[PDB]
Amino acid sequence: GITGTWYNQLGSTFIVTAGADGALTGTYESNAESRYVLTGRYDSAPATDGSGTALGWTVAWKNNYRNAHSATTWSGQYVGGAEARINTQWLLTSGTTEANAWKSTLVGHDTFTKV
Amino acid sequence: GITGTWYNQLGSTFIVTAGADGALTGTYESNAESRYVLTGRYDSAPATDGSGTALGWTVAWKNNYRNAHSATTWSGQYVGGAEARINTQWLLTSGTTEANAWKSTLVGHDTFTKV
Amino acid sequence: GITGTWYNQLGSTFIVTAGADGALTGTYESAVGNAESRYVLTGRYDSAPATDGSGTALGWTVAWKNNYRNAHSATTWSGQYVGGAEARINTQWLLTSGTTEANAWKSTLVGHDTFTKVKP
Amino acid sequence: GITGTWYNQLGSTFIVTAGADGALTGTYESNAESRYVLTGRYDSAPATDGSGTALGWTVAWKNNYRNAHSATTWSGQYVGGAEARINTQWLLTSGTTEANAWKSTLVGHDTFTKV
Repeated sequence: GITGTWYNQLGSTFIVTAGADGALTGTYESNAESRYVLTGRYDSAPATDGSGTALGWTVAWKNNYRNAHSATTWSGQYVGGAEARINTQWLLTSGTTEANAWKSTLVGHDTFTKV
Repeated sequence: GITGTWYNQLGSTFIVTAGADGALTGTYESNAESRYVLTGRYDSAPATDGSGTALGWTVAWKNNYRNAHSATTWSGQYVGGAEARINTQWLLTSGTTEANAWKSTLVGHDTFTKV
Repeated sequence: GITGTWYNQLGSTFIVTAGADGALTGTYESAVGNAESRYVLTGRYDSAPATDGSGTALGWTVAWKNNYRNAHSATTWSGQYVGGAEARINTQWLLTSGTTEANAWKSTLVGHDTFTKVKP
Repeated sequence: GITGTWYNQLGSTFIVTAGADGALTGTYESNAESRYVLTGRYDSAPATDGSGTALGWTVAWKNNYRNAHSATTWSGQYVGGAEARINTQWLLTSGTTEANAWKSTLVGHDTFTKV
Protein backbone atom coordinates (compact mmCIF):
# COMPACT_ATOMS: atom_id res chain seq x y z
CA GLY A 1 0.00 0.00 0.00
CA ILE A 2 2.80 2.48 0.71
CA THR A 3 5.36 1.45 -1.87
CA GLY A 4 5.05 3.56 -4.99
CA THR A 5 4.65 7.06 -6.39
CA TRP A 6 2.89 9.79 -4.46
CA TYR A 7 1.94 13.30 -5.54
CA ASN A 8 1.13 16.38 -3.51
CA GLN A 9 -0.84 19.29 -4.99
CA LEU A 10 2.17 21.53 -5.76
CA GLY A 11 3.63 19.25 -8.39
CA SER A 12 5.92 17.48 -5.96
CA THR A 13 6.43 13.79 -6.45
CA PHE A 14 8.06 11.12 -4.35
CA ILE A 15 8.86 7.49 -5.02
CA VAL A 16 9.23 5.25 -1.98
CA THR A 17 9.96 1.65 -1.15
CA ALA A 18 8.46 0.48 2.15
CA GLY A 19 10.72 -2.35 3.44
CA ALA A 20 9.55 -5.31 5.52
CA ASP A 21 11.84 -4.24 8.33
CA GLY A 22 9.89 -0.95 8.45
CA ALA A 23 12.32 1.16 6.44
CA LEU A 24 11.07 3.84 4.03
CA THR A 25 13.53 4.84 1.30
CA GLY A 26 13.20 6.85 -1.86
CA THR A 27 13.50 10.03 -3.81
CA TYR A 28 11.70 13.35 -3.50
CA GLU A 29 11.58 15.44 -6.70
CA SER A 30 10.73 19.02 -5.74
CA ASN A 31 14.90 17.43 -13.32
CA ALA A 32 17.91 15.81 -11.69
CA GLU A 33 18.74 19.04 -9.92
CA SER A 34 15.39 18.75 -8.14
CA ARG A 35 15.76 15.13 -6.94
CA TYR A 36 16.65 14.41 -3.30
CA VAL A 37 17.16 11.36 -1.07
CA LEU A 38 14.43 10.55 1.40
CA THR A 39 14.68 8.19 4.34
CA GLY A 40 12.29 7.23 7.12
CA ARG A 41 10.38 4.68 9.15
CA TYR A 42 6.84 3.27 9.21
CA ASP A 43 4.73 1.03 11.40
CA SER A 44 5.23 -2.31 9.73
CA ALA A 45 2.49 -4.11 11.66
CA PRO A 46 -0.35 -1.67 11.94
CA ALA A 47 -3.68 -2.17 13.62
CA THR A 48 -6.48 -3.57 11.47
CA ASP A 49 -9.40 -1.68 12.94
CA GLY A 50 -9.46 1.15 10.41
CA SER A 51 -6.64 3.11 12.07
CA GLY A 52 -4.00 4.50 9.73
CA THR A 53 -0.35 3.47 9.42
CA ALA A 54 2.06 5.76 11.24
CA LEU A 55 5.16 6.80 9.32
CA GLY A 56 7.68 9.59 8.89
CA TRP A 57 10.49 10.66 6.61
CA THR A 58 13.24 13.26 6.21
CA VAL A 59 14.78 15.05 3.21
CA ALA A 60 17.97 17.10 3.63
CA TRP A 61 17.92 19.65 0.72
CA LYS A 62 21.32 18.88 -0.67
CA ASN A 63 22.08 16.92 -3.86
CA ASN A 64 25.06 17.01 -6.31
CA TYR A 65 23.85 20.34 -7.79
CA ARG A 66 22.61 22.51 -4.97
CA ASN A 67 22.27 22.94 -1.23
CA ALA A 68 19.60 24.78 0.73
CA HIS A 69 21.18 24.19 4.17
CA SER A 70 17.89 22.93 5.53
CA ALA A 71 15.85 19.80 6.11
CA THR A 72 12.21 18.81 6.11
CA THR A 73 10.70 16.03 8.24
CA TRP A 74 7.14 14.85 7.51
CA SER A 75 5.16 13.05 10.22
CA GLY A 76 1.85 11.45 9.36
CA GLN A 77 -0.26 8.45 8.52
CA TYR A 78 -1.14 6.32 5.58
CA VAL A 79 -4.82 5.79 4.99
CA GLY A 80 -5.57 2.95 2.60
CA GLY A 81 -8.87 2.12 0.98
CA ALA A 82 -10.92 4.08 -1.51
CA GLU A 83 -8.21 6.33 -2.83
CA ALA A 84 -5.25 6.01 -0.46
CA ARG A 85 -3.78 9.16 1.12
CA ILE A 86 -0.81 10.02 3.27
CA ASN A 87 -1.77 12.91 5.54
CA THR A 88 1.16 14.74 7.11
CA GLN A 89 2.40 17.69 9.13
CA TRP A 90 5.88 18.85 8.36
CA LEU A 91 8.75 20.78 9.91
CA LEU A 92 11.30 22.68 7.83
CA THR A 93 14.48 23.61 9.66
CA SER A 94 17.16 25.88 8.20
CA GLY A 95 20.70 26.47 9.32
CA THR A 96 20.89 29.86 11.15
CA THR A 97 23.23 31.51 13.66
CA GLU A 98 22.41 31.59 17.41
CA ALA A 99 20.70 34.91 16.94
CA ASN A 100 18.28 33.78 14.31
CA ALA A 101 17.57 30.48 16.01
CA TRP A 102 14.04 31.64 16.83
CA LYS A 103 13.05 31.94 13.16
CA SER A 104 14.63 28.72 12.01
CA THR A 105 11.57 26.45 11.77
CA LEU A 106 8.52 26.48 9.46
CA VAL A 107 5.50 24.24 10.07
CA GLY A 108 2.97 23.06 7.53
CA HIS A 109 0.91 20.18 6.27
CA ASP A 110 0.65 18.20 3.07
CA THR A 111 -1.60 15.47 1.69
CA PHE A 112 -0.31 12.96 -0.86
CA THR A 113 -2.38 10.80 -3.25
CA LYS A 114 -1.67 8.07 -5.72
CA VAL A 115 -2.90 10.10 -8.63
CA GLY B 1 30.70 16.05 15.47
CA ILE B 2 27.24 14.63 14.98
CA THR B 3 28.52 11.07 15.20
CA GLY B 4 28.35 9.87 18.79
CA THR B 5 26.12 9.42 21.79
CA TRP B 6 23.51 12.03 22.69
CA TYR B 7 21.11 12.62 25.56
CA ASN B 8 18.05 14.67 26.34
CA GLN B 9 16.72 16.05 29.60
CA LEU B 10 14.29 13.23 30.08
CA GLY B 11 17.10 10.68 30.09
CA SER B 12 16.61 9.22 26.63
CA THR B 13 19.73 8.22 24.76
CA PHE B 14 20.42 8.26 21.06
CA ILE B 15 23.32 6.82 19.15
CA VAL B 16 24.06 8.14 15.67
CA THR B 17 26.46 7.78 12.84
CA ALA B 18 26.65 10.68 10.35
CA GLY B 19 27.50 9.29 6.88
CA ALA B 20 29.76 11.36 4.63
CA ASP B 21 26.93 11.99 2.23
CA GLY B 22 24.13 12.92 4.61
CA ALA B 23 22.81 9.71 6.04
CA LEU B 24 21.92 9.28 9.69
CA THR B 25 21.71 5.80 11.24
CA GLY B 26 21.40 4.82 14.85
CA THR B 27 19.38 3.75 17.85
CA TYR B 28 17.04 5.55 20.21
CA GLU B 29 16.56 4.19 23.74
CA SER B 30 14.67 5.31 26.84
CA ASN B 31 17.14 -1.97 28.30
CA ALA B 32 16.77 -3.55 24.84
CA GLU B 33 13.00 -3.47 25.07
CA SER B 34 13.21 0.31 24.88
CA ARG B 35 15.60 0.26 21.89
CA TYR B 36 14.36 1.41 18.49
CA VAL B 37 15.85 2.10 15.06
CA LEU B 38 16.32 5.69 13.91
CA THR B 39 17.05 6.94 10.43
CA GLY B 40 17.47 10.36 8.87
CA ARG B 41 19.52 12.94 7.03
CA TYR B 42 21.78 15.90 7.53
CA ASP B 43 23.37 18.74 5.60
CA SER B 44 26.77 17.31 4.82
CA ALA B 45 28.01 20.67 3.58
CA PRO B 46 26.84 23.45 5.88
CA ALA B 47 27.50 27.16 5.57
CA THR B 48 30.84 28.58 6.70
CA ASP B 49 29.29 31.68 8.26
CA GLY B 50 28.69 30.26 11.73
CA SER B 51 25.28 28.80 10.97
CA GLY B 52 24.22 25.44 12.35
CA THR B 53 23.83 22.11 10.45
CA ALA B 54 20.26 21.18 9.58
CA LEU B 55 19.18 17.61 10.17
CA GLY B 56 16.15 15.38 10.76
CA TRP B 57 15.44 11.79 11.83
CA THR B 58 12.56 9.45 12.37
CA VAL B 59 11.63 6.77 14.83
CA ALA B 60 8.70 4.39 14.37
CA TRP B 61 7.86 3.06 17.82
CA LYS B 62 8.00 -0.57 16.93
CA ASN B 63 10.61 -3.11 17.92
CA ASN B 64 10.59 -6.91 18.40
CA TYR B 65 8.99 -6.41 21.82
CA ARG B 66 6.70 -3.47 21.25
CA ASN B 67 4.51 -1.42 18.91
CA ALA B 68 2.78 1.80 19.90
CA HIS B 69 1.66 2.32 16.34
CA SER B 70 3.16 5.78 16.21
CA ALA B 71 6.21 7.55 14.86
CA THR B 72 8.19 10.59 15.83
CA THR B 73 10.16 12.92 13.56
CA TRP B 74 12.77 15.39 14.87
CA SER B 75 13.72 18.42 12.78
CA GLY B 76 16.53 20.59 14.07
CA GLN B 77 20.10 21.72 13.80
CA TYR B 78 23.42 20.60 15.22
CA VAL B 79 25.35 23.51 16.70
CA GLY B 80 29.08 22.87 17.10
CA GLY B 81 30.62 25.25 19.63
CA ALA B 82 31.46 25.90 23.29
CA GLU B 83 29.10 22.98 23.86
CA ALA B 84 27.84 20.82 21.00
CA ARG B 85 24.07 20.55 21.15
CA ILE B 86 21.28 19.49 18.83
CA ASN B 87 18.19 21.71 19.16
CA THR B 88 15.00 20.19 17.81
CA GLN B 89 11.29 20.51 17.36
CA TRP B 90 9.36 17.26 17.01
CA LEU B 91 6.13 15.70 15.86
CA LEU B 92 4.57 12.47 17.17
CA THR B 93 1.82 11.04 14.98
CA SER B 94 -0.35 8.16 16.11
CA GLY B 95 -2.38 5.83 13.91
CA THR B 96 -6.02 6.95 14.43
CA THR B 97 -9.30 6.38 12.64
CA GLU B 98 -10.39 9.11 10.26
CA ALA B 99 -12.77 10.46 12.93
CA ASN B 100 -9.88 10.98 15.35
CA ALA B 101 -7.31 12.28 12.89
CA TRP B 102 -7.73 15.75 14.38
CA LYS B 103 -6.07 14.63 17.57
CA SER B 104 -3.44 12.44 15.99
CA THR B 105 -0.33 14.58 16.40
CA LEU B 106 1.72 15.89 19.31
CA VAL B 107 4.26 18.70 19.00
CA GLY B 108 7.22 19.50 21.19
CA HIS B 109 10.90 20.26 21.38
CA ASP B 110 14.02 18.65 22.76
CA THR B 111 17.61 19.67 23.27
CA PHE B 112 20.32 17.02 23.01
CA THR B 113 23.85 17.17 24.40
CA LYS B 114 26.76 14.73 24.55
CA VAL B 115 26.81 15.16 28.31
CA GLY C 1 -14.77 40.54 5.16
CA ILE C 2 -13.73 38.61 8.27
CA THR C 3 -16.69 39.54 10.40
CA GLY C 4 -19.41 36.94 10.15
CA THR C 5 -20.16 33.26 10.60
CA TRP C 6 -17.57 30.67 9.71
CA TYR C 7 -17.43 26.91 9.42
CA ASN C 8 -14.52 24.50 9.44
CA GLN C 9 -14.22 21.22 7.61
CA LEU C 10 -15.63 19.35 10.61
CA GLY C 11 -18.66 21.56 11.01
CA SER C 12 -17.53 23.74 13.90
CA THR C 13 -18.98 27.25 13.83
CA PHE C 14 -17.02 30.44 14.49
CA ILE C 15 -18.99 33.65 14.89
CA VAL C 16 -16.67 36.65 14.92
CA THR C 17 -16.58 40.40 14.93
CA ALA C 18 -13.51 42.26 13.62
CA GLY C 19 -13.37 45.72 15.17
CA ALA C 20 -11.40 48.81 14.13
CA ASP C 21 -8.68 48.49 16.73
CA GLY C 22 -7.54 45.14 15.36
CA ALA C 23 -9.77 43.29 17.80
CA LEU C 24 -11.34 39.87 17.26
CA THR C 25 -14.27 38.90 19.48
CA GLY C 26 -16.77 36.06 19.26
CA THR C 27 -18.02 32.58 20.03
CA TYR C 28 -16.82 29.16 18.99
CA GLU C 29 -18.85 25.96 18.86
CA SER C 30 -16.90 22.77 18.20
CA ALA C 31 -18.12 19.57 16.59
CA VAL C 32 -15.43 17.50 18.36
CA GLY C 33 -13.68 17.19 21.72
CA ASN C 34 -14.70 17.59 25.35
CA ALA C 35 -17.08 20.32 24.34
CA GLU C 36 -20.71 21.49 24.31
CA SER C 37 -22.31 24.86 23.52
CA ARG C 38 -20.58 28.16 22.76
CA TYR C 39 -17.18 29.21 24.05
CA VAL C 40 -15.86 32.76 24.17
CA LEU C 41 -13.05 33.65 21.83
CA THR C 42 -10.77 36.59 21.55
CA GLY C 43 -7.92 37.45 19.22
CA ARG C 44 -6.21 40.03 17.06
CA TYR C 45 -5.77 40.64 13.33
CA ASP C 46 -3.85 43.03 11.10
CA SER C 47 -6.31 45.86 10.42
CA ALA C 48 -4.15 47.48 7.73
CA PRO C 49 -2.73 44.67 5.63
CA ALA C 50 -0.45 44.96 2.61
CA THR C 51 -1.88 45.82 -0.83
CA ASP C 52 0.27 43.37 -2.87
CA GLY C 53 -2.43 40.68 -2.62
CA SER C 54 -0.92 39.21 0.49
CA GLY C 55 -3.43 37.84 2.99
CA THR C 56 -4.48 39.22 6.37
CA ALA C 57 -2.68 37.78 9.39
CA LEU C 58 -4.90 36.97 12.38
CA GLY C 59 -5.06 34.89 15.58
CA TRP C 60 -7.42 33.88 18.31
CA THR C 61 -7.71 31.78 21.46
CA VAL C 62 -10.46 29.65 23.08
CA ALA C 63 -10.11 28.20 26.57
CA TRP C 64 -12.47 25.23 26.78
CA LYS C 65 -14.39 26.24 29.84
CA ASN C 66 -18.03 27.36 29.82
CA ASN C 67 -20.94 26.95 32.26
CA TYR C 68 -21.49 23.39 31.09
CA ARG C 69 -17.97 22.02 31.18
CA ASN C 70 -14.21 22.50 31.50
CA ALA C 71 -11.70 20.48 29.46
CA HIS C 72 -8.71 22.19 31.14
CA SER C 73 -7.28 23.11 27.78
CA ALA C 74 -6.90 25.94 25.28
CA THR C 75 -6.45 26.15 21.53
CA THR C 76 -4.90 28.96 19.61
CA TRP C 77 -5.37 29.41 15.89
CA SER C 78 -2.78 31.30 13.87
CA GLY C 79 -3.56 32.03 10.26
CA GLN C 80 -4.47 34.34 7.44
CA TYR C 81 -7.72 35.36 5.83
CA VAL C 82 -7.89 35.32 2.04
CA GLY C 83 -10.63 37.42 0.56
CA GLY C 84 -12.51 37.26 -2.67
CA ALA C 85 -15.03 34.93 -4.30
CA GLU C 86 -14.81 31.93 -1.97
CA ALA C 87 -13.40 33.67 1.09
CA ARG C 88 -11.45 31.59 3.56
CA ILE C 89 -9.23 31.43 6.61
CA ASN C 90 -6.38 28.94 6.75
CA THR C 91 -5.00 28.14 10.16
CA GLN C 92 -2.56 25.97 12.04
CA TRP C 93 -3.54 25.43 15.67
CA LEU C 94 -2.03 24.32 18.96
CA LEU C 95 -4.10 22.68 21.72
CA THR C 96 -2.50 22.66 25.18
CA SER C 97 -4.09 20.73 28.06
CA GLY C 98 -3.02 21.36 31.64
CA THR C 99 -0.63 18.55 32.74
CA THR C 100 1.76 17.90 35.59
CA GLU C 101 5.51 18.33 34.89
CA ALA C 102 6.01 14.63 34.15
CA ASN C 103 3.36 14.55 31.46
CA ALA C 104 4.16 17.92 29.97
CA TRP C 105 5.92 16.41 26.91
CA LYS C 106 2.59 15.24 25.62
CA SER C 107 0.58 18.32 26.51
CA THR C 108 0.27 19.91 23.07
CA LEU C 109 -1.53 18.89 19.88
CA VAL C 110 -1.02 20.54 16.55
CA GLY C 111 -3.36 20.67 13.56
CA HIS C 112 -4.68 22.78 10.71
CA ASP C 113 -8.18 24.15 10.14
CA THR C 114 -9.83 25.72 7.11
CA PHE C 115 -12.91 27.93 7.58
CA THR C 116 -15.32 29.03 4.86
CA LYS C 117 -18.52 31.11 5.05
CA VAL C 118 -20.42 28.16 3.66
CA LYS C 119 -21.15 25.07 5.73
CA PRO C 120 -19.87 21.70 4.44
CA GLY D 1 -0.27 33.69 39.86
CA ILE D 2 -0.63 34.93 36.30
CA THR D 3 -1.38 38.64 36.63
CA GLY D 4 1.78 40.76 36.54
CA THR D 5 4.92 41.16 34.43
CA TRP D 6 6.57 38.20 32.71
CA TYR D 7 9.99 37.96 31.08
CA ASN D 8 11.51 35.64 28.45
CA GLN D 9 15.23 34.95 28.05
CA LEU D 10 14.97 36.90 24.84
CA GLY D 11 14.44 40.08 26.85
CA SER D 12 10.85 40.58 25.63
CA THR D 13 8.43 41.54 28.31
CA PHE D 14 4.77 40.95 28.77
CA ILE D 15 2.41 42.47 31.32
CA VAL D 16 -0.94 40.78 31.86
CA THR D 17 -4.14 41.05 33.82
CA ALA D 18 -6.01 37.76 34.24
CA GLY D 19 -9.64 38.61 34.85
CA ALA D 20 -12.12 36.46 36.72
CA ASP D 21 -13.90 35.55 33.46
CA GLY D 22 -10.86 33.78 31.99
CA ALA D 23 -9.81 36.82 30.03
CA LEU D 24 -6.18 37.77 29.49
CA THR D 25 -5.47 41.38 28.61
CA GLY D 26 -2.25 43.32 28.32
CA THR D 27 0.75 44.52 26.41
CA TYR D 28 3.73 42.90 24.78
CA GLU D 29 6.92 44.99 24.90
CA SER D 30 10.25 44.24 23.26
CA ASN D 31 9.66 52.23 24.01
CA ALA D 32 6.16 52.83 22.68
CA GLU D 33 7.35 51.86 19.22
CA SER D 34 7.75 48.25 20.36
CA ARG D 35 4.61 48.00 22.52
CA TYR D 36 1.73 45.80 21.26
CA VAL D 37 -1.70 44.80 22.51
CA LEU D 38 -2.27 41.20 23.59
CA THR D 39 -5.50 39.38 24.15
CA GLY D 40 -6.09 35.81 25.28
CA ARG D 41 -7.87 33.31 27.48
CA TYR D 42 -7.08 31.01 30.39
CA ASP D 43 -8.83 28.27 32.36
CA SER D 44 -10.17 30.09 35.41
CA ALA D 45 -10.93 26.75 37.20
CA PRO D 46 -7.93 24.39 36.68
CA ALA D 47 -7.89 20.88 38.20
CA THR D 48 -6.28 20.55 41.62
CA ASP D 49 -4.07 17.54 40.95
CA GLY D 50 -1.02 19.75 40.31
CA SER D 51 -1.82 20.10 36.63
CA GLY D 52 -0.70 23.45 35.26
CA THR D 53 -3.17 26.10 34.13
CA ALA D 54 -3.97 26.17 30.40
CA LEU D 55 -3.92 29.48 28.53
CA GLY D 56 -3.16 31.14 25.24
CA TRP D 57 -2.80 34.57 23.71
CA THR D 58 -2.36 36.49 20.48
CA VAL D 59 -0.45 39.60 19.35
CA ALA D 60 -0.89 41.07 15.89
CA TRP D 61 2.33 42.89 15.12
CA LYS D 62 0.77 46.21 14.33
CA ASN D 63 0.80 49.34 16.44
CA ASN D 64 0.54 53.01 15.58
CA TYR D 65 4.17 53.06 14.48
CA ARG D 66 4.94 49.88 12.59
CA ASN D 67 3.13 46.97 10.96
CA ALA D 68 4.78 43.62 10.28
CA HIS D 69 1.64 42.18 8.66
CA SER D 70 1.96 39.23 11.02
CA ALA D 71 0.41 37.70 14.17
CA THR D 72 1.78 35.29 16.76
CA THR D 73 -0.20 32.86 18.90
CA TRP D 74 1.19 31.34 22.10
CA SER D 75 -0.40 28.14 23.42
CA GLY D 76 0.82 26.93 26.77
CA GLN D 77 0.46 26.52 30.50
CA TYR D 78 1.00 28.34 33.73
CA VAL D 79 2.92 26.50 36.45
CA GLY D 80 2.91 28.47 39.72
CA GLY D 81 5.03 28.51 42.85
CA ALA D 82 8.50 29.87 43.57
CA GLU D 83 9.93 29.33 40.11
CA ALA D 84 6.53 30.12 38.61
CA ARG D 85 6.72 29.89 34.84
CA ILE D 86 4.61 29.95 31.70
CA ASN D 87 5.67 27.33 29.16
CA THR D 88 4.45 27.85 25.61
CA GLN D 89 4.61 26.64 22.05
CA TRP D 90 4.04 29.46 19.53
CA LEU D 91 2.97 29.94 15.92
CA LEU D 92 3.78 33.08 13.95
CA THR D 93 1.99 33.55 10.65
CA SER D 94 2.79 36.25 8.10
CA GLY D 95 0.25 37.52 5.59
CA THR D 96 1.53 36.13 2.26
CA THR D 97 0.13 35.53 -1.25
CA GLU D 98 -1.31 32.14 -2.14
CA ALA D 99 1.86 31.12 -3.99
CA ASN D 100 3.86 31.67 -0.81
CA ALA D 101 1.62 30.35 1.94
CA TRP D 102 3.64 27.17 2.43
CA LYS D 103 6.28 29.35 4.11
CA SER D 104 3.94 31.69 6.08
CA THR D 105 3.98 30.03 9.52
CA LEU D 106 6.92 29.66 11.94
CA VAL D 107 6.88 27.52 15.07
CA GLY D 108 8.92 27.62 18.25
CA HIS D 109 8.69 27.69 22.04
CA ASP D 110 9.20 30.21 24.81
CA THR D 111 9.37 30.12 28.59
CA PHE D 112 8.30 33.07 30.72
CA THR D 113 9.29 33.83 34.27
CA LYS D 114 8.60 36.51 36.84
CA VAL D 115 12.26 37.45 37.21
